[PDB]
Amino acid sequence: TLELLQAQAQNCTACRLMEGRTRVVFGEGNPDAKLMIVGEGPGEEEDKTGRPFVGKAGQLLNRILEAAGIPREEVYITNIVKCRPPQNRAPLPDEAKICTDKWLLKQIELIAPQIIVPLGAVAAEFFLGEKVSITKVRGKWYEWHGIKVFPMFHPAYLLRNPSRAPGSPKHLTWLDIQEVKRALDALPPKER
Ligand SMILES: O=c1cc[nH]c(=O)[nH]1
Ligand SMILES: O=c1cc[nH]c(=O)[nH]1
Ligand code: SF4
Repeated sequence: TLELLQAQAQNCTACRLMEGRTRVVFGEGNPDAKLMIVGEGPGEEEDKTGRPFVGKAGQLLNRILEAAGIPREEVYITNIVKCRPPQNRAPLPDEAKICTDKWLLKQIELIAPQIIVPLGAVAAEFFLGEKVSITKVRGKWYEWHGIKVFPMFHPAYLLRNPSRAPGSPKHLTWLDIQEVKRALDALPPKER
């Protein structure tokens, strides 16, 4: 079950990221979510609480979801890696592979989402099967194992580049989340 998997993950020592962590950040939300959001890795506040997207970038994500009319409790949120990399660096290829093989793939199998929104280039690369430019792939529909994939900018990028001008990261993200909401509402019932 997802709950057993979550419990087991708390004791994971599969990669070097276990060395500097405080708490494993497995993921949270609706276990039967139609929409799954996947970020890069935990930040400082996530590492302290064991919860994903609760720091500054997470608060922005909450604003984005609320504005789109998507209740956070109804979606499932996690990341490519479950442990905070040193000084918020991106996870290395071996860390991402080990963590996704051990946890993420099983989470996706159990939750069975119909739409996956990878936030940032690292998460986007995992689902698109190759290294990609987040600015070029964001806001477009792809597919991974029969699941719809819609890459979007990482909220941290929006905080680092907070311009309100037309075509800015924030503006494009608003357009993107509205598209996610539209697609979510048009989804057929899950195959059970
Ligand atoms: O949960 C989180 C928090 C910050 N950054 C991420 O990629 N994920
Ligand atoms: O980028 C965005 C989109 C929606 N709402 C926000 O606060 N920021
Ligand atoms: S990042 Fe993933 S694989 Fe590495 S120790 Fe944490 S839970 Fe295990």
